[PDB]
Amino acid sequence: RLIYTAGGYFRQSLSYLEAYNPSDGTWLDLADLQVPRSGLAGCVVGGLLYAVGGRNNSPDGNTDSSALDCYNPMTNQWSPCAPMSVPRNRIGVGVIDGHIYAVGGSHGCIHHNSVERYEPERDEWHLVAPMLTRRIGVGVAVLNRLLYAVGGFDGTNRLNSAECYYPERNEWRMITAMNTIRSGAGVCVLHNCIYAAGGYDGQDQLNSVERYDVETETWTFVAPMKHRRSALGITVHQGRIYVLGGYDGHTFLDSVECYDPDTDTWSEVTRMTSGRSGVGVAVTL
Amino acid sequence: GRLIYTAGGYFRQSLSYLEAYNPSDGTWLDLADLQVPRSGLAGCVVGGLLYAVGGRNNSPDGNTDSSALDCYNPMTNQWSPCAPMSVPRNRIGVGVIDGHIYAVGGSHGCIHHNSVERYEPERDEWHLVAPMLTRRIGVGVAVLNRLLYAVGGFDGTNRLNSAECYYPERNEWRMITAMNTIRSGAGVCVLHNCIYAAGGYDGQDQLNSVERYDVETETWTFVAPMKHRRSALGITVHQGRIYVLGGYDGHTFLDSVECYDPDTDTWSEVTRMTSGRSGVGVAVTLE
Amino acid sequence: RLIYTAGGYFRQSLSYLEAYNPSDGTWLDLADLQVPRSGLAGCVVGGLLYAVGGRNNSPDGNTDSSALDCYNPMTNQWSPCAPMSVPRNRIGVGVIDGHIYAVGGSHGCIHHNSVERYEPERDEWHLVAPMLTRRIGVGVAVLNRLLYAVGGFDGTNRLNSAECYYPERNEWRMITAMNTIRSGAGVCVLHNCIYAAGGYDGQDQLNSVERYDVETETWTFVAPMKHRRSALGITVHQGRIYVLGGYDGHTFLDSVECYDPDTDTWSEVTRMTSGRSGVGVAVTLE
Ligand SMILES: Cc1cccc2c1CCN(C(=O)[C@@H]1CCCC[C@@H]1C(=O)O)[C@@H]2CN1Cc2ccccc2C1=O
Ligand SMILES: Cc1cccc2c1CCN(C(=O)[C@@H]1CCCC[C@@H]1C(=O)O)[C@@H]2CN1Cc2ccccc2C1=O
Ligand SMILES: Cc1cccc2c1CCN(C(=O)[C@@H]1CCCC[C@@H]1C(=O)O)[C@@H]2CN1Cc2ccccc2C1=O
Repeated sequence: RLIYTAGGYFRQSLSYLEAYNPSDGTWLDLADLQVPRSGLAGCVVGGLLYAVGGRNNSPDGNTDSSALDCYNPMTNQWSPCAPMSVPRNRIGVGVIDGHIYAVGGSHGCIHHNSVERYEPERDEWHLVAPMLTRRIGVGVAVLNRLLYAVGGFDGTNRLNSAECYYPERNEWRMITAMNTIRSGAGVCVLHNCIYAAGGYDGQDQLNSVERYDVETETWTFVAPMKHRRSALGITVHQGRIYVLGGYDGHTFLDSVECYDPDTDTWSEVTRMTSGRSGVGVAVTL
Repeated sequence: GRLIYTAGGYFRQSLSYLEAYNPSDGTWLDLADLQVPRSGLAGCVVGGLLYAVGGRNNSPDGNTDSSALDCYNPMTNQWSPCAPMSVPRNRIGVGVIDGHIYAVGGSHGCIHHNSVERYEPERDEWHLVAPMLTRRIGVGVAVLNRLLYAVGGFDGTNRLNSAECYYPERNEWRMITAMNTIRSGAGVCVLHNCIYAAGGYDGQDQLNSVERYDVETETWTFVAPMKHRRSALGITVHQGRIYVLGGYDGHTFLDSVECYDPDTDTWSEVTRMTSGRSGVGVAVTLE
Repeated sequence: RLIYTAGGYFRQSLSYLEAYNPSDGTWLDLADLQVPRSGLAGCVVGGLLYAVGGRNNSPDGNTDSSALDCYNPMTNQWSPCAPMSVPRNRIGVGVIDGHIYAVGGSHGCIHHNSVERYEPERDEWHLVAPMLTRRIGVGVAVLNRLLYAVGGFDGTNRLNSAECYYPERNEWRMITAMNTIRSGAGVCVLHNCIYAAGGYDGQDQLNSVERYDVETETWTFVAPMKHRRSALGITVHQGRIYVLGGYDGHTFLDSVECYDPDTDTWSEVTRMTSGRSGVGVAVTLE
């Protein structure tokens, strides 16, 4: 119903937790984070907003986060949960059967191919076999109960490659690579298709968008975004993809574009309270 | 067929060496050198003639990317110039379908080509076909089932594990399953119905790992790795065995020549070149 | 008022500084550049001529320039200023509120979309919002206190596109693309319209000229130049466009054509002392 936006970066790492209502286009100002982070990811399981990974880029120094904080909408309080095995900045996340998968990310110079799964019942993190490629700024999506790691950065090369995880087999397999090289792109699922919007190809921030159809196994371009952006928040709400903020190789966007798959067009539906990049977003339900 | 050729290469400067290895007796033939020394060129045999395509002449006095096509006749021991390509293509990939030589990718100065063009020996003419989905230099090319596969490479910024397939009749490219490892300047060939990708450079380390693509299952599978790490390696197949020649291992220029037996799944150093080099154009006499 | 021409190329990068007086048709031989340069841009601020960016082709080495040099007409002397953040060969520049905007250009294989502003009173460069497209061989024009970047080459494609900068907002927005693809075209402003003369479309050097009406948002061809040319110097003096030199594929032009917008006709008013391409041109203001 509503769309969260947690953390981000603008001159320093942010603690902003806000919520956008697309029903009437209003910004709800909620409780600020325990610790300011950028590069963190957001997901919602059991009506609880989880803030996974990230990095506190402050004037005093930099610290990559292994912290999992939780926010119940009613109680309006951040409650620290069990931390991950390793810090994960520039993290991507997905969920299968109410279990939060923490994919890739970075801890300083360490670029992760490792993946670990959180159980909200037990408050425990367990590792679930590494990816074929090390991926930071990775985009994660789940379709037909299979988790996809899309694009990212392996420490040297930006990636167009994607790979599919199978929970029942506990196994990774490489799929068809994207047309465009994308690190820090917005990845989500809409109408049985894996969308990949924006990102960074190694030299330019992108506004191009493409989607993977599971039946054909083919990546196809769609209408591009208005503004170029990497490190953008992304989510789906009532059959429409929303993208929030990001970095354009200079400044930090407050723009919020909305994709309509029927007409194949984007439109700037709103603006955030302030410009920021590296936010983590998730729809309420 | 008979002779495994090695053309050009690099050691301190671009080389013009044409040498032929007879794998039956293990002898080396010192043939007529190239008119222009090059590295990053590709080799292929059409009819009964060896073709040297593209590359770069890296000399102390300057660098020049080559658009040249030269044809060697074994009977006369002479190089004859052919019609040049539309653009220079250093670190080029080449494959042969229906007696036509396909020039794939490569670089010209700052330009990294996704373009592809086809040579007709009958007419001595180059013609551009549909370009690749990705710009690739140091790309591996493999011909299988009358389709042209472009594997790995470097787009100017990023090294690639990605691979795509061309359909000559439809004149279009389609993206296939990416490799397990990122490979720039790898040795790519075809051994009974499987596209191999040996060695290469992942952006940090020089690779000795080898993986092969099964067209029907659409999956890459690792096989026995090479003894020595190498990128920019020449490659060919002779009597059901892959031969890899020379390359760059991060500091030295290899003279080593390893041979893969697919039955035993093992590599073995069958011979060594007269001098160590990288970026050679390699081909073999046909069946 | 004098039409300056600095640097250029003929067999190698040139260091010439000459000034054309359009009233009597005389050429002045001024103090040469301290370093020879081609692909540079000229502009005048506060009665001082500035030479920005470019490349010195010896050869070799071939050095792309990040240098800013200030020519003082009262002393006939060049003085070095603070250098740009990066080298910019085939640069475009424009002036807004006494500040020099360095737009695009190349440093080797790097094709810049970055833009930086110079403050003469401080002798400092500062990075502003980068362009939406990377552009080398780009033409720059200033109209209604907005900076327009037109044409060029992004590293892959030769551009017919153009974009407008908004100093107060600090952002770029894409405008209507040109009718013709142009890199190394002469871009200037005359009677509230952006002109784009000559250049290279990927196949041929152009003599066609088109102008952009900002309100209608449409490009319209005008009378073409007599001679085809790319990498041409351009300026506007007293209601008339002047194009200087250039490259046509074979020769290096010494021709100087003059456009009269009332009659819509070009005419060769003078020659340069020697044929050249990639010159930086500017005029004494007012
Ligand atoms: C999730 C993600 C994927 C890919 C890139 C980034 C992010 C998060 C934000 N981020 C970051 O680099 C994080 C914010 C800026 C401080 C460093 C921090 C990081 O991840 O190291 C970059 C984007 N960039 C690059 C950059 C360069 C200079 C200034 C700002 C930015 C920016 O936002
Ligand atoms: C076909 C191909 C694919 C991938 C890489 C290379 C080649 C050809 C040779 N090549 C090259 O870079 C060519 C040889 C060395 C001069 C440059 C030349 C080139 O293509 O620019 C590099 C390999 N490397 C990298 C390197 C660095 C330092 C010294 C040697 C080498 C080397 O062999
Ligand atoms: C400002 C500008 C915009 C667009 C193209 C060029 C310039 C400056 C001169 N320039 C250049 O290429 C510069 C002069 C020639 C040496 C290279 C130099 C450069 O910037 O690369 C080219 C045009 N060319 C191409 C060419 C090829 C051969 C000989 C001369 C020319 C020429 O004038």
